[PDB]
Amino acid sequence: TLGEKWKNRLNALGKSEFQIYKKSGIQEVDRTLAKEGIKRGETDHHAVSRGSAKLRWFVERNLVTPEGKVVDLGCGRGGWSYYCGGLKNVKEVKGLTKGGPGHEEPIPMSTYGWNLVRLQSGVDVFFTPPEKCDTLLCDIGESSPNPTVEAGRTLRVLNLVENWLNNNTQFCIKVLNPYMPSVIEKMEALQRKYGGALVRNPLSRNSTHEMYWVSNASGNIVSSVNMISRMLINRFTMRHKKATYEPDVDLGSGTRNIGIESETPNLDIIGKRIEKIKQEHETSWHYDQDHPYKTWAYHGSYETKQTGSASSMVNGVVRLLTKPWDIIPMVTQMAMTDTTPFGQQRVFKEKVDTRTQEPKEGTKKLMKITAEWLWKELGKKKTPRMCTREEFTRKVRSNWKSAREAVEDSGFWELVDKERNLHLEGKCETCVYNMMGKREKKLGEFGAKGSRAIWYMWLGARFLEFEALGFLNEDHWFSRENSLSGVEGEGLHKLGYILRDVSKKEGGAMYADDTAGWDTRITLEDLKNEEMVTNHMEGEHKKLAEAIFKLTYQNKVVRVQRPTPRGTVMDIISRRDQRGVTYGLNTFTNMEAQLIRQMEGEGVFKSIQHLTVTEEIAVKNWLVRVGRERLSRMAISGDDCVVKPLDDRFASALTALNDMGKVRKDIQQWEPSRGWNDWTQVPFCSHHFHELIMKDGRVLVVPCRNQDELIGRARISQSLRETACLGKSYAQMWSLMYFHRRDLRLAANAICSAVPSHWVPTSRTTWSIHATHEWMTTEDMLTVWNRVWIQENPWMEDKTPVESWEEIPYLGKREDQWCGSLIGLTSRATWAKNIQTAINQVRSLIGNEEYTDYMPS
Ligand SMILES: Nc1ncnc2c1ncn2[C@@H]1O[C@H](CSCC[C@H](N)C(=O)O)[C@@H](O)[C@H]1O
Ligand SMILES: [Zn+2]
Ligand SMILES: [Zn+2]
Repeated sequence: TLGEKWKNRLNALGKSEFQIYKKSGIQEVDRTLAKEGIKRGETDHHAVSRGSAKLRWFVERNLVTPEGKVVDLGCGRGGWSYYCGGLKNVKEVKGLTKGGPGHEEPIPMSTYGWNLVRLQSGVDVFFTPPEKCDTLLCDIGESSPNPTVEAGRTLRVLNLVENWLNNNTQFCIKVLNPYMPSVIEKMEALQRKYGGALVRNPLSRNSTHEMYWVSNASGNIVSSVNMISRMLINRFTMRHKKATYEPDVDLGSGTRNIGIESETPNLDIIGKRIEKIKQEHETSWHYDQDHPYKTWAYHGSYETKQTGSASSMVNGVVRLLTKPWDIIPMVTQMAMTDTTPFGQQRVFKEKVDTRTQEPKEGTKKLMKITAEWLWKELGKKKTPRMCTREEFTRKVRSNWKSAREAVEDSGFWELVDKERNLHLEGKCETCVYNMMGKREKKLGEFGAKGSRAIWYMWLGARFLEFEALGFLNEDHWFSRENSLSGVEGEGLHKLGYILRDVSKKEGGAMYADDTAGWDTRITLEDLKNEEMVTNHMEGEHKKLAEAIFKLTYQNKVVRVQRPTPRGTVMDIISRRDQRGVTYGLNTFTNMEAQLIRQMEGEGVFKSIQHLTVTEEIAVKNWLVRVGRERLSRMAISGDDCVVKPLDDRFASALTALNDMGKVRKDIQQWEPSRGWNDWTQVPFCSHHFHELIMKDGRVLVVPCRNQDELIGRARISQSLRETACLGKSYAQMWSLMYFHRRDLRLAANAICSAVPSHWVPTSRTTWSIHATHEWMTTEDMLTVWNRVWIQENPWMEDKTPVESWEEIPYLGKREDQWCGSLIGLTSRATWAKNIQTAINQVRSLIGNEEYTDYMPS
C-alpha cells in the first residue's frame, strides 16, 4: 500500500471533519463576487471558475507557456480557455467539454481575447480525433472513494493526451490519481518521452491528490508524489488552518488579433469617404491594434454611445390567457435577441466574418449566360426608369429628427444633390452602411439568443439608391405575373395557393432547401451579374445606377460597434464581397441559381470546371426552349425557394450550387436533398399551408406552422396598456390567418375579450415581407375575414360572404394536433372550461373599461 493510506483515512472520515479538512491550510480564491456578477449578466473581467486562478499559478511560475493553437480538453465553463485567451503568445483556443445534463455547460464571456476562444459542448474528447496544436490542456478526472476506479479513469486520460501530444508541445494535464502503481508506471513512461514533471497546485482542496503533468517542469515522479501524500496526511492532525486567500483573476476586456489581414480593399473608391468619418470625429479616431476582423478590412474606430439590448419581457397579458403552455418549453424558452455591441460582435465573428472561394471558370459562364438571359426576359414587357423625389417624398408615408420632417425641408435635398453629382462624377462620401442587430423573437435561452444584422443606410443615400434601382420593387418586376417565379406583392396567406398551383406541374418532388446565411454568400460574380440591369438602361440613368452598383454595392464602407476595454467604440470596415432593393436582387440571383441547378439535374452541362462550346450552346437552347417553363416551376421570395423540377435527379445536382456560394444549411455538403411529396408539407416563408374545406365546399389554402412558434413569439415584447395592445395585435392576427386552430382562436377570442375594445392594435406582429398586417384595423374581424379570404381572394370563386365564426372551419383535429394543437389534453379542456375566469383577472388589471365578449357559448 502506497501513501493511499490517505484515501483510506479521507473518504472514511467524518462528514464535517471532511468539509473542515478540505479547506484547512490551502489557498482559496474568493469567488463570492465573480459568481455574483456573472448572474447579473456582467460578462467582463470575470473568470468563470476557480480554474482561471489554478492555471494562473502554473502559468505565472513558467511551468506551462501556452502558445499558438491551444486545445483545452474538458473546458467546462471555460476556466483555462478564457484565461488563456488573455495571454500573449496565444493565437487561437479550442474548447471542448462533454457537458450536457449532469455535466458543466460552457459560459459565453466578453473577457479579453474572447474572439480567440471558441467553446464547443457535447464532446466526448475520448472519441474525437487529434488536431495540430501548439499546446494541450486537460482537466478531466472525477474523484471517487474507490482508488482502483480512478486509477482507471486517470489511465484513460493519460492514454488520451498521449494521442494529442507531440515532441514540441506545451502541456498541462490533470493527473487525478497519481499515487497508484498504475499511473506512476504510466507517468514514469510518459515522462521519459515527453518530459516535464508532476506538480501539485496550492489551490486544490485537500480532498484530492490532483497533480499536474506540466511540460516545463522537471522532478522525480515517485518522490514528488509521496511528498504530497506526506503533506496531505499531515494536515489530518494539523489543527484546522484558515485558508490563505488570493484575489481572483481579472481576465480583462476586449478583443485582440491584428495579425492576418486578408481583404485588398480598393481604397481608390472607399477612400474619399473614409476621410469623412475621421474628419467628422478625430477627437476620438484611433487605430485599434486589436481589431477582430479577418475578412473585413479595418480602418480605425471612434467613441460611440452603446446601442442595443438583451431584454425579454413576458407579455403577461397573453401569458395569463396561455395558462396551459407555461409548461411547454418551446414557449417558456423563447427569448428576444441580443443587439448589445457584444452580441453583435459575437454574431459577426461567426456569420459575416467569412469568405467564399471564387467560382470556377465554367460556373462563372453559366451564371453570366443565365443572368444575361433572365435580365433580358424579366424586362421583356418592362422598362427601367428613375424614381422622382416626389415619389420618394411621397413614399415617406410609412416605409432632422424625422424622415417625413427631413424630405419636406430643403436642406436634405441639396445635401443629396452634392453627393448625387459626386456619384455621377465617380465618388461617394456619405454612402456608409451602419450595421445593427435585428431584434427578433428567436427562441434559445436557458434563462440567450442571437442571429441577424440589418445594414441601415443614410436616409439620403437610399434616395440615390431608390432613384436608380427603385423601378424594381415599384414597377413590380418580381411579381409572379412578370417573373413567373417571384411572389412579390403577394399576401402571406395567399402564398399557400401558389404552392398548390405548383404541385399541378408535372415533375418530381417539391424542394425547399435553405441557404446558410444567404447575404454573406453573395459573390462578386453575383454582384457583377446583377449589375447587368444596366445593359438595359441608358443616359443619366445608367451612370447613376452604375455608381450604386460599382460604388456602394461592390465597394461598401460599414460601421459596427464593439466594446473596447475603455468604452464602446464604433469600428469602420469595408468588404467588397457580400451584400447589404436587396430583395429583388436576392430574388434575381436565387432564380438564376435555381435555374443553374435545375439545369444540372437534367444534365444540360456536365462540369462546373469548364463549360464546353457545345455545352454553353445547350445552355442557351435550354434557356430559350424551356426557360420560362422552369421559372413556372419555382416559388421564390428572396433567398427562400421552393422548386419542383422534372425529375428527382435534382436532389444531387450540387457542384454548381456549392460553387456559387449558395451552400445549404444543416446538412453535409455532398448529401442529397430532402424531397417533399405533399405540398402541404413544404415550408416557404416560415409557414406551411393546409387545404381546408368549409361547409359550402370551397377550397381554402391557409397558412400554418408549429403552433408553439406562434404562442412563444406572442408572449414576448421589446405599461399594462402598451403590452395589452401588443397581444391584441397578435390576437387579431391569429384570427384572419390562423383561424383554423382550435387553440389559437379560442385564445384569441380571449385576448380581445380582455383587452378593452376601441384600443387600437400596435407595433409589428411580424417582420415578414409578405405580411399584409391587415389585422391592425379596429373593425369587426369577420368583416376583414370576408375581405381577405372571400371578397378579395382570387382563388376564391364563390364570393358568397360568410356571416358567423361558426360557419368558419378548423383544421381536422389530428392536423391541429400534428401542427401542434393541445386539444385532447386535460389541461387544454380545463383551460377552456374555466376561461372567463382568466379573462376576468386580466380585465381586473387592465383597469375598468368597455369590454365586448367574443367567447362562443
Ligand atoms: N470525456 C469527456 N470529454 C470532454 N469533457 C469531459 C469529459 N469528461 C468530463 N468532461 C468535462 O471536463 C470538465 C473538467 S472539470 C472542468 C474544469 C475546467 N477545465 C477549468 O479550467 O475550470 C468537466 O466539467 C466535465 O464536464
Ligand atoms: Zn455616395
Ligand atoms: Zn399546418
